[PDB]
Amino acid sequence: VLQDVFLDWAKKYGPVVRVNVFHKTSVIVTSPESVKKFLMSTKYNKDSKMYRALQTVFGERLFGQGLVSECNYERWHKQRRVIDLAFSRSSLVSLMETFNEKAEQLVEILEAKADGQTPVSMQDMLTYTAMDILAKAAFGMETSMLLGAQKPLSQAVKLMLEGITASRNTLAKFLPGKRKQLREVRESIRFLRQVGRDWVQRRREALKRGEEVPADILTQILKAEEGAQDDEGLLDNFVTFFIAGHETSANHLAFTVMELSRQPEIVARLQAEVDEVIGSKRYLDFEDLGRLQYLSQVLKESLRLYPPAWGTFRLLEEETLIDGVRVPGNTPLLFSTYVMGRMDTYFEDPLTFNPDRFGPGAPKPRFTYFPFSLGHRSCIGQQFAQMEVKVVMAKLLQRLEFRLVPGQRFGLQEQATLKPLDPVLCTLRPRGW
Ligand code: HEM
Ligand SMILES: CC(C)CCC[C@@H](C)[C@H]1CC[C@H]2[C@@H]3CC=C4C[C@@H](OS(=O)(=O)O)CC[C@]4(C)[C@H]3CC[C@]12C
Repeated sequence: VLQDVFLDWAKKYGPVVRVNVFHKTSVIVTSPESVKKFLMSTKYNKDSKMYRALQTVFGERLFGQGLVSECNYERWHKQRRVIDLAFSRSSLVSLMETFNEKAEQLVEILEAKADGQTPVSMQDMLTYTAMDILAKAAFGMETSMLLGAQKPLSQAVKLMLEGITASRNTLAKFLPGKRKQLREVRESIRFLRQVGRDWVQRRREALKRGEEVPADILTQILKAEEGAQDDEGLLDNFVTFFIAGHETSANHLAFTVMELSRQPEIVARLQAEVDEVIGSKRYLDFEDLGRLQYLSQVLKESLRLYPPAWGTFRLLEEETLIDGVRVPGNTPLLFSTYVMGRMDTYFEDPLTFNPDRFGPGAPKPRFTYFPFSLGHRSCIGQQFAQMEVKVVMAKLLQRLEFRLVPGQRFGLQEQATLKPLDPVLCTLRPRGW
């Protein structure tokens, strides 16, 4: 686990460490003051030379110049301003029905298997859940993965994210069947962009027949592409949203369930809170979410130890002194919430999963914790995701208990994002016996 090697190095060699595992020499920077300086100013922008790995994968255009991978400030800001409209408080409030719907479908599907005996991959079920939410919420589409459909589509995502991590030259070293990987990954990326054309087409047709579709992310990514010569920019945003809008939430759900399977005390307390704030309501209202304070803590603590988005890069344009170390200009700086969250200098007993760290009255972590990143390039979807995941967790806590199958490991793996090494295979029982 490469991130653990970074952690080791940050601990042993200081807040600024030169690394060589990527195609360009980079430096990992782990003091909270440098985080503040570089992430909190629009003077510092993403390094396009690192972001090319998302832009294009094995030669095949993927994220392109969409909202995540465009690094130029002006070009980024023009699109960010348009797309922000799909994330207003009212927009998000109007997604509650979709969150509630898909979370309820997941729960019923799990309860149907809850005989303490049938193994279910919670990683897969949570990815199906997150994908059906995103497709419906952002694009008006029903993927129905919870109901067994669109398997090829989640496959294609897995292949291409594997591809991104595999592209690392120091890792993309010397094995034989790198040829098959290339074709499968290229083919997956083309598949996904074609899905995109189909879905955009659907929307365009609806509009031509005079339907009034409520404005969603799709509306705004179309709006951001008005004067375009072709649809490539549009499809870059489709891919951006499709992936960024479900993969990280699915990873974060899967980590949280995996970790809770060994935290019976925390679980009991989550269950009490659920019963208390939502009782036996079937659906959550938006006001309910704010009261799931303890669940909120658990989710936060889950992101400290297990941040799916584990790093971000900024271009250091000119030679500069950083925590005492001279860093050459034109150097990619890596900031890692994964690393900092596991340093005992920033967190006491860092490997202990302790939700009280985010308890009320506790001081907020100060530039040592950023699972949605910070500053102008922080996650546009943070509130959407925090809503989404509390809805899913609250529903599960209300109705089900999980036992991890013996032999399942607690480890992580990097496939672009971090996610559980194992599929979080569980057996399930209805809550209470
Ligand atoms: C728990 C889930 C999520 C986590 C941990 C997460 C994390 C973050 C982080 C750390 C970045 C990267 C910034 C970089 O390259 O350094 C990112 C940006 C972004 N995320 Fe999220 N994200 C999540 C959910 C979502 C959701 C639900 C959506 C969309 C509905 C979304 C959309 C995006 C987009 C479009 C960007 C690029 C924003 C910009 O640069 O203006 N994310 N996110
Ligand atoms: C887009 C959404 C899902 C958020 C993604 C957030 C993380 C997971 C992204 C942001 C920055 C991304 C990388 C950029 C650049 C690289 C270099 C590349 O190796 S290299 O040989 O091409 O230098 C390996 C993948 C890696 C580390 C990335 C993994 C994935 C990465 C950390």
